[PDB]
Amino acid sequence: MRVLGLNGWPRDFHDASAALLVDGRIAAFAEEERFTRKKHGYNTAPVQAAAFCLAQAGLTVDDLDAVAFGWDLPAMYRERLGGWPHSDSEALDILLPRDVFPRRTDPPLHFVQHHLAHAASAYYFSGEDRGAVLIVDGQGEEECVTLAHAEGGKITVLDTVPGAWSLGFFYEHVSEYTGLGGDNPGKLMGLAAHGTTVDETLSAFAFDSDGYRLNLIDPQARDPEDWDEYSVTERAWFAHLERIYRLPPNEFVRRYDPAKGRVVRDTRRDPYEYRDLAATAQAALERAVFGLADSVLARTGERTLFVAGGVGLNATMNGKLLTRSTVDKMFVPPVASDIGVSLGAAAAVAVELGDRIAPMGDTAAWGPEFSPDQVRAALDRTGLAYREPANLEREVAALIASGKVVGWAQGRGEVGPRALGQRSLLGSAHSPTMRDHINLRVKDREWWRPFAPSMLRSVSDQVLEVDADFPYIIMTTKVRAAYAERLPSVVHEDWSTRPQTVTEASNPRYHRMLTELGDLVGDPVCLNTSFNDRGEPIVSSPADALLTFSRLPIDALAVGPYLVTK
Ligand SMILES: Nc1ncnc2c1ncn2[C@@H]1O[C@H](COP(=O)(O)OP(=O)(O)O)[C@@H](O)[C@H]1O
Ligand SMILES: [Fe+2]
Ligand SMILES: [K+]
Repeated sequence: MRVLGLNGWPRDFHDASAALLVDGRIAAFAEEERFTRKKHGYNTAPVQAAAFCLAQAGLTVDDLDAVAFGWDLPAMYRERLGGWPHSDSEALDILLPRDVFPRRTDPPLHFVQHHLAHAASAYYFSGEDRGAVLIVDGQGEEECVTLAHAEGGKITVLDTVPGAWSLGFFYEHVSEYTGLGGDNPGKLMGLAAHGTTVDETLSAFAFDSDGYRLNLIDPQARDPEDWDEYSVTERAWFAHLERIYRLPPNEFVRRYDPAKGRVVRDTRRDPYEYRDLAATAQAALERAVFGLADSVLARTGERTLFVAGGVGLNATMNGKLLTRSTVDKMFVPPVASDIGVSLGAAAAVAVELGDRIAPMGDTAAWGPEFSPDQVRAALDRTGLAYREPANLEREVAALIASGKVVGWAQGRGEVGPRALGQRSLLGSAHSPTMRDHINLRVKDREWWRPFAPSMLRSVSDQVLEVDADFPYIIMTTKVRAAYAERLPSVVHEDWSTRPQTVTEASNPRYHRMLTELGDLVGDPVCLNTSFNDRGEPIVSSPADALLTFSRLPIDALAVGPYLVTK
């Protein structure tokens, strides 16, 4: 079967994406924001992402066996907005506008339950027969947590928790409160490391062996003027935090900066001041999730754990789950946030149709790639001089080894929040100054933010103390003694890191580059941070990369077979 999964709706949505499964395999997969250049893919069908998928696969909607959506959208409309007004054709006309997607007839349209869709994106691509499923996000249609069982093709829901007790929402509001912003929980995760946990209950959570209990909010509490309990949980949390925490909300500040020539946003306080509140929001989250994980594992008698939902992006929480006593094996897909429920809905549908879903295979390079001719066009358009180095990987490794920062734009763009060697900014893992250089001089961002290393899987074994695939930078782990002090820019004081392991299969060109680096600095390890400027998505097109390369003091840009310097 050919199944096009979708996420993103014009009204009140985020992280639109489109994913194409063809006979179990991922033909194409991309996030709308990469094409629009507007962060987060807000309020829209994944028009361009879907456009790209069909084009990649060489298909029209008429070649499609099914279009799947990653929410029970008609059900949300019935429940929260009093009426699902559309016909499956009027639905498809909004999701796949007729002027971009011409069709002889509507394909079958499936709505897949939101958490099932998350669960699908973890299970069917993990490469494991069975396990415990733990879905933890902001909020699907009603629930905010799902504990389910994955066995022989089937996912079976055991229990759920209602939206008012969301831990995604909880985390977000703390994120907002700190001045970090609700749309930057990752930054909060990052800040935590610098904090000191005081009272992990925050005077709200009561923890137990199965999870948590939230006496601050009525669990059946619900918003009349909406279709999720965000605004509800917001008032409750914000009111609570100001009672118990020594600082009031950080407020955002809108002023005209005569140096920028714009009205820019800023925060009244330095968000670093809330590091204690951050350290504590993190600890609360870990403690709640440790309980849920334990619960769903013991009920399924499983020992492989599947995690998905926005909270599954907490690489710090993931790492601690991993080392947990109750966990032997664990899979969290790179697309654990909503961007994944396209892929998830498609999989759930493909499986119903008798398809067999193939494992991701330690890669997420499912977006757009570009011909050397196409790249050449983008360069020739700019009039910059460039080279076609005989051995791009060797020269690229030499630049990195010497402490220069290199823009790396190669192959199919990677899907998800984290760059994985398709669209990366690369630098020395070995440099004691690289971190402050990239954070402060290169990206103009907070000094306290961390960086993640890319290493050959073939030496993962000796660098990290867990001989396991870490393909997505979505799980923290500890480096071994021998490497703790060698990799100053990618290993915390803690000795923890968020690694990407690389295989020759997943990325021949990059694997080849790290290898060359090895011969230069001894370890085939490097710094690997997202390729973009403060307020943009990771770059997608060669034009996208030139543009960004233009306003960053990077040293060189390896885009396609071409090297460009400064
Ligand atoms: N690093 C992180 N740590 C903890 N929570 C996170 C992190 N990244 C994202 N989240 C949570 O993901 C939630 C949203 O999950 P997602 O499934 O993408 O959307 P929705 O809940 O709308 O379906 C947010 O409320 C946010 O708190
Ligand atoms: Fe979700
Ligand atoms: K273990």
